[PDB]
Amino acid sequence: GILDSMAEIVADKTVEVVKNAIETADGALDLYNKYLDQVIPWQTFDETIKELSRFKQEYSQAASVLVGDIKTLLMDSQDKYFEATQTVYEWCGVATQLLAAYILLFDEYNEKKASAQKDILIKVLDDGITKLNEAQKSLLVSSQSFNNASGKLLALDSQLTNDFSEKSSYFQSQVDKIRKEAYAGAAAGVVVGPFGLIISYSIAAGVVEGKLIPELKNKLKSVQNFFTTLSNTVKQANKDIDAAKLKLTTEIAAIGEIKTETETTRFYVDYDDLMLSLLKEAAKKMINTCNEYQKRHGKKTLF
Repeated sequence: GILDSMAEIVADKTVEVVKNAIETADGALDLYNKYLDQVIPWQTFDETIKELSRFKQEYSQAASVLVGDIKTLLMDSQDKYFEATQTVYEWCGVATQLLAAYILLFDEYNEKKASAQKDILIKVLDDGITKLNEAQKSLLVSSQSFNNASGKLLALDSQLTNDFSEKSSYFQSQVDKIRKEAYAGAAAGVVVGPFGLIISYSIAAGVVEGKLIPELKNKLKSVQNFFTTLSNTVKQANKDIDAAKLKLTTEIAAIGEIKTETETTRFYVDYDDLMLSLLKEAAKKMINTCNEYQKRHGKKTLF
């Protein structure tokens, strides 16, 4: 009959809205779970931060100051990324229990359980909008610190090019120290130079002319290359975090729009077996995303 046809269309509309609600929320979480946690090499930044003090006493005073400023700024970018992560973690801890209640409310269904499901899903979306907008502020400061680190790294590149050029007083003082050390290392046959360099007594003492400078230049180039590598990594990371932040603004707005349509949706509809599977499966998929995310970020128990 006519009434039945209308009921079926309303029920399919409800399934569509709900499935969209959940997938939209899950899609925003994946900008953290998949994009931000896996695309940017946070562990590489951590290992880098831990090693920036190596050979610190060997740099010129001016390069040393920039190295210290760069370390401090990368530490802040990491810090603010982990602050965004905790806020998202808080949303996940709540979303998982509410999505599990949602799935369970389908059992021995009735109008009260449908009304419970509707407000429970709306809370997941509302909490998501609130937490994701707070985390957006953290991502912006993470981004600003990567951008500031890029300016400092450009200034260090210019500083190191000066210091490491053959005519500078810094470079000349490095050679003079190796010459002095060559006499003390003659019996050993070995001379320990700058930035971990180890060279033979013959090279350090100039036994064959024109051979010490190139060896020293080679080692300094390796130091300069470490910072060019880091510079490339910071620039890419700044663009990727900005791209994630922009997609998050779009998805947070998409959560708000689907939340409004969910608010005017009847949940107490006749869900056939295929409709129940579609909704239950959507909710379970987001629960698995929340569990994978909280586990990566240290949660010890598994929901």
